[PDB]
Amino acid sequence: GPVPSRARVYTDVNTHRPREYWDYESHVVEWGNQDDYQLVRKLGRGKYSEVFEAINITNNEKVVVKILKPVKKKKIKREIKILENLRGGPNIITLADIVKDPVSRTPALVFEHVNNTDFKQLYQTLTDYDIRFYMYEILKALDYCHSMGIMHRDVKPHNVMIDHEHRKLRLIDWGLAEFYHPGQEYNVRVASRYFKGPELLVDYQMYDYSLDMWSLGCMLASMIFRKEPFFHGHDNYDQLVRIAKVLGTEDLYDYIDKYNIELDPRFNDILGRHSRKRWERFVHSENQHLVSPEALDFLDKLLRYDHQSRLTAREAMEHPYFYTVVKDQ
Ligand SMILES: O=C(O)c1cc2cc3ccc4oc(C(=O)O)cc4c3cc2o1
Repeated sequence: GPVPSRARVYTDVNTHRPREYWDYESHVVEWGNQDDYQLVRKLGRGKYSEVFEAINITNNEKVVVKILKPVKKKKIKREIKILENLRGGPNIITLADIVKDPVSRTPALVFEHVNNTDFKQLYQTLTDYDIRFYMYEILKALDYCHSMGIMHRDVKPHNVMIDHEHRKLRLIDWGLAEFYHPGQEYNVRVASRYFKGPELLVDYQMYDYSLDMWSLGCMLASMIFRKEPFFHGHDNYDQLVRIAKVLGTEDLYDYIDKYNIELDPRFNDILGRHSRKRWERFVHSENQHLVSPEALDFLDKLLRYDHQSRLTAREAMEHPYFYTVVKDQ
């Protein structure tokens, strides 16, 4: 049996909320008017939805319509309930409406427009200052959702939408997000490969908000080092090997030993023996202007095998790395 684990913050947020807050299966969807929205341009198709630019004819404002289709039907009410719970929070995408699409016969979520950009397009060209600035903005979103008893579970550049002109950021795509209940076992098949925490990669199910902080660290490493992605696995197994080649195998074994986790024997022929590397290994003439002692220390404190040892969102906002960033107002 593995050793149990609990979040060290916001542990019992949901246990003290009304049933209707986290019992998303019981949620009753309020439907708006589908005729308010005219689709203009198809923007993307994910595994679980199609995304359209549209216009709201009631106000002639541009909007984004996400037509849900998921193979897991429960995710519908889960995403809706989460978005309604977090509506108005700092840097959280605002669900503006929910309509029944006439063609698909499924719910369509209507969001505020975030003109026009992630970020995976910009985040490799940002200045040092801008990296710090945007990291702090993402932290505001993550502390908010965590404090509300929700983990995002899919933090990656594509889910961070940035309007660089107004220096505005939104965390999007809450389709994988879940309510944190102490002791609950969760599905390890979440997040995108390069952003998956070691807990997912070693099949440890009792994870928490701290999963998002690993993903954030992967983002930070890619930005300051100009290496996209930072941990570049060819599959979920090689993903752990790539991590171990940086953080070392001794700390990995210490982590799995702490929680009495047994590695998939698949790793015996592939993991090898790796020392922990000093972060300076990844610094070179082309990224050095983005690296500082503060950045490296901050990164070191996010990219920890032990999910319990990582900085929380709040602690991360306290870090010296953010001292140079102008606080509003
Ligand atoms: O130009 C583009 O390709 C483009 C622009 C664009 C704007 C978006 C604004 C809000 C969103 O919320 C979600 C969500 O999944 O909640 C996805 C999106 C979303 C996806 C997008 O793709």
